[PDB]
Amino acid sequence: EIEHLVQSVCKSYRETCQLRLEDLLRQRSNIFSREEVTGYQRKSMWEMWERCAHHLTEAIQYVVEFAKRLSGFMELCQNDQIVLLKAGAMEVVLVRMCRAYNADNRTVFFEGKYGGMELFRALGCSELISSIFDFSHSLSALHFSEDEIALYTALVLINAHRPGLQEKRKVEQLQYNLELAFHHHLCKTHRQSILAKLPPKGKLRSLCSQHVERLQIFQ
Ligand SMILES: CCN1C(=O)C(C)(C)COc2cc(N(CC(F)(F)F)S(=O)(=O)c3ccc(C)c(C)c3)ccc21
Repeated sequence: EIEHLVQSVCKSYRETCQLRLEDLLRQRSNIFSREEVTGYQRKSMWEMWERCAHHLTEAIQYVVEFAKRLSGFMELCQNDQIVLLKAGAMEVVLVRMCRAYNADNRTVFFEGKYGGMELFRALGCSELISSIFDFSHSLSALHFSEDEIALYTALVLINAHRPGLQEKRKVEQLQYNLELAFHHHLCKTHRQSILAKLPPKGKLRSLCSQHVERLQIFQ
């Protein structure tokens, strides 16, 4: 029952989203003032990474629970669980970020309120921030429903092509169930057209590269 697979993906996503959609949208009005901006800009490059590293660690814990509730994930062998979360958790965080992005004025939700890329100057990788803003922007352009994003993020996480799986047959099968769930849910509702506008897979991996490995220094 593929429909059960959908229903679970959707339910867990609802349960693990970490920030509800209605509060992200209600909070689009609370925008950081120039003094709050400055305030973040004057932090040290250490402090700012400590800070965002915490948040990224928290968000990662939610994705872990998303898979923990994913029907057929816990079936998988412990090794494969770890490989898939290691290689995909961060990619899913970044896709989940597009909910908290507002394309009307190019701001993101960060620590209670909304602001632009200027907020993150103290990280010192303005190129990378501009890229994270771009990517969210073109992702928000799909106007995904909650159900779409749930199924999407599940495929981001269940990819049998990840270097280092033991039971590569068992993941292909889950990946393949999800593909059919997703493609069929899209076609049933005439949303098929969004498949063309999905980011190319390299783009995600690119974006989730070295700048975010080795963050134990910040713990
Ligand atoms: C630059 C470091 N970094 C990243 O590089 C990825 C690819 C994980 C995406 O952006 C991030 C977001 C976050 N955060 C939250 C979380 F947990 F949802 F990820 S966060 O600190 O709240 C945050 C939100 C939005 C932006 C644009 C940035 C730079 C940070 C932390 C680190 C990163």
